[PDB]
Formats: sequence, structure tokens, C-alpha cells
Amino acid sequence: KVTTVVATPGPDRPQEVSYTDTKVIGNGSFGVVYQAKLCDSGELVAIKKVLQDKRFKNRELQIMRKLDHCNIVRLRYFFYSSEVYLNLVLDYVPETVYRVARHYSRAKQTLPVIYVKLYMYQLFRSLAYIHSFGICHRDIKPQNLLLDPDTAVLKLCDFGSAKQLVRGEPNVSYICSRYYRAPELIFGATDYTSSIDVWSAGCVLAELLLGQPIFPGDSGVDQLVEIIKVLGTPTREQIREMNPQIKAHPWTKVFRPRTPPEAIALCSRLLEYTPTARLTPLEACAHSFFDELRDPNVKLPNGRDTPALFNFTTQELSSNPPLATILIPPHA
Ligand SMILES: Cc1nc2c(F)cc(-c3nc(N[C@@H]4CCN(S(C)(=O)=O)C[C@H]4O)ncc3F)cc2n1C(C)C
Repeated sequence: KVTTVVATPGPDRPQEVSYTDTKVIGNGSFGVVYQAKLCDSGELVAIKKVLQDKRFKNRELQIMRKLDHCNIVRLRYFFYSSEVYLNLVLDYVPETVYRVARHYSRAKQTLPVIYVKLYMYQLFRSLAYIHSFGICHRDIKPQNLLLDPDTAVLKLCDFGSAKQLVRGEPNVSYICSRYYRAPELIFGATDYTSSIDVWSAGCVLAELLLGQPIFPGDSGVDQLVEIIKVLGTPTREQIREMNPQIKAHPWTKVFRPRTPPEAIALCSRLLEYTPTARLTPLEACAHSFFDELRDPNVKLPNGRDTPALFNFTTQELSSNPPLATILIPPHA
């Protein structure tokens, strides 16, 4: 059974696109996500079908049309169906950081630090890119970090919670997946910045080192109790910057004995109560935890070369251009 639609490439000029072998792979309040095979190339795609009101633009679509980056899933096409549905057609990526982490956790093992470095570095590159446009993802979690098993390339997906943040325009605070939710959001802040994604990235890093979520809250409010158990009660000034008294647990005692000190140091500079005290994504990319990735002899565990990690555009470096001397090593 072949379906033929008139799709606009993600130059607004539609073309006929045919696909087959459709199967449901995902769900949500937005609608359904399918996997399908394009007829000409045989390439696999993910098709996200969203119920769309004909009165007003789709925010996810407008954000996806502006993105062109190696570490973000590419919007190949979009089309309409049926009650109108918007359908986003993206290149299919079979694995995720969530599935990889779960496999290690069930086998009582930790993910090799080379993979933690490769995944986190590519996530920080995708965030430096989207943040350079004022766009905040607002749902950074391991389930939205797609991985190519053979190349170790990471791609950020699901821009359904994303938003261009404009100063003076309030934003919803009950946002982000709970375990990865920044403390200013739990305090009800509506004037938050892109640094909420950096808190989420720090939660993903800590989870990859620990083998389980660092802050496993059982409700939106208990999420703050879980955070407090580790970072201690925030001071009055920390609370002001964001929007059961306990002393902070020492960072070295949070992680396992053989955890690299550079991973702990990076984690401590991401999981800060004060949003402005957190590293920006470009600064996180320049951290000494990623030094091994800038070694000219670095290879993936399967013997292949690592993905292209140094092809930074001017747009990616725009927040701090002098960081290119650390980010692009002389051999590249
Ligand atoms: C809510 C949402 N919006 C999405 C979107 F815009 C694109 C994609 C997407 N997904 C994939 N692959 C995923 C590999 C993992 N599997 S699983 C958990 O093993 O069944 C789900 C599958 O959707 N590939 C490309 C995409 F753009 C996935 C999306 N999702 C969920 C399913 C993560």
C-alpha cells in the first residue's frame, strides 16, 4: 500500500512524495509518530502527525524550517492530511541515549566515558546552535537524543515544546520532562532563559555517570525536594535569581569512586541554582572533560573515526567567537 502526498521541502514549492510500510512508533497529546519508507530512495522516515487548527501557525513547524545542523534531526518535508493534520517528515534515527543508558543500567554497568563525552559534546553543539537563534528546546531528555549506532552521531529531536524566547513575553513554567526540569521552573518562573536547557543537559550528563536519574521526583513539587537533597537548600539570593533545610552533598560523594573528576567539575558548573552561573553550551563544549575529543588520535571503540566535531559555523560560535582557539584544535 503506497501513500502519495504533495509535500513541501523543509523555497515553498511542493512536490509529490510517495511512502509505504507505515507503522506507529510514538504517541502524545499532539497526535501520533509513524515510521515509513520513501518509495524512490527506500530511506526510512519518521512522520509526526499533529492535529492542527487552520486558524494560526504551528510553532514546531516554524522552528523546524529554520534549523540546519548536523546534531539536530532534519525536517525533510511537511504536508497536510484529512479536520486538518500537519505532518512533519524527518530522517529516521533508530537508537536513543535513553535506550543505550537503559541497556547499561540493566546489565549493572556504566556507559564508557568516551561515549558520555561524544554524546554530551554533540548535545552542547546542538544547544549552542538553537540558543544562537533565541530558541529554547524545553524538553531536553535522553528520549529526545537520537543516536546512529555505527557512527555515534547524536541528533536532537522533538521540537514540540520548543519556543523562541522573547524578553517581556511570559512563558509557561510547568514544562520540560520532570527529572530534567530546572529549579526556576518549579518555583513558577515565567521569565526564564535558554539556561533551562543547560540544567536539563547537566541532568542527562549526571544520569550517564550514575546509571540512573540524579533527581527522581515523584511529582512536580517533589522534584525540588530531590534537587535539594543533592545541592542543599538554595540561599535567599539564589531563590531571587530563579524567581526543609538541608546541607549540600559534596559533589565527589554524589558520583561513584572512579568517576572522572573533570566530569564532576563540568556537572557542578551545569547544575547551579542561579541560572546565570551555569555554563553556556559553547563554554561547556570548551570544557576540559571534552579534551580527549580534540586529540588527533581519538577513535570510536569500533575503530572508525569520530563524527565531525570541529566544523563550527560562524552562527554556532557567535556567542563567544574567541572560544574557537580551544574548540577547533590546530590539526583541524
Ligand atoms: C514526541 C516526539 N516527537 C518526535 C519527532 F518530532 C521526531 C522523532 C524521531 N524519532 C526517530 N526515531 C525514534 C527512535 C526511538 N524510537 S523507539 C522509543 O525505539 O520507539 C522512537 C522513534 O521515533 N527518528 C527520527 C525522528 F525525527 C520522534 C519524536 N517523538 C518521540 C517519539 C520521541
